[PDB]
Amino acid sequence: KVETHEFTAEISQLMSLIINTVYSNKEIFLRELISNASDALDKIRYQALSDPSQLESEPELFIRIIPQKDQKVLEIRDSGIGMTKADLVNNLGTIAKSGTKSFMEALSAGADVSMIGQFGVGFYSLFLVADHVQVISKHNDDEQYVWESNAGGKFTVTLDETNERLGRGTMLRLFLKEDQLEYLEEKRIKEVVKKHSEFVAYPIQLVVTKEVE
Ligand SMILES: Oc1ccc(Sc2ccc(O)cc2)cc1
Repeated sequence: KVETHEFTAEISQLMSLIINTVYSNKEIFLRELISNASDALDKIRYQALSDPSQLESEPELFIRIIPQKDQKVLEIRDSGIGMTKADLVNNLGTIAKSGTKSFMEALSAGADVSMIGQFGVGFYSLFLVADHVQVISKHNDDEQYVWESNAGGKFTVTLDETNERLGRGTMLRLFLKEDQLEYLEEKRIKEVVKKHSEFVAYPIQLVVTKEVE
């Protein structure tokens, strides 16, 4: 059951700008998504300080990076607070109208794209390396949903009947551009994490698939 929605115009504008930019330091996308994951984990930790049972849906707090070489997909999963269906529509398709406009104005003045996080819209940096994204999310007391975008003007939200259960949290599935496949490689991912994400309160786990010989 696929619900189609339209992006706020200025979010559409910024996705188009990012997906087309030729910026040469695209690895900063991973810092931004890890920072979003850490923020989500902060929120469930805050709730769990009052009510520890909120952790029981997924007791381990983590950020996990899962390259899917066969699919040309990079997944970034967290066990943070997650997003409801209404959140997905609101958080990703509408709110952040302010940050997107201020950031585009800053770009026109000469700002570096790596400053995107300071306007609160670092999520959209994923379009530096991906042309399509699914956001799978599960909030306590709500169902698991999938939000899907191709940087155009429409997104969809669907009850998730096809992905692994998250327990609680969010998984971004980045469909990488054909010239950005370096970010499926263990060595490259490690380099970028160590360079830009040294001060993160949660374990950053990398899933590596190796042949037994
Ligand atoms: O204040 C909040 C509330 C929910 C989240 S969920 C999430 C969203 C995007 C993302 O790239 C990773 C996780 C994050 C911060």
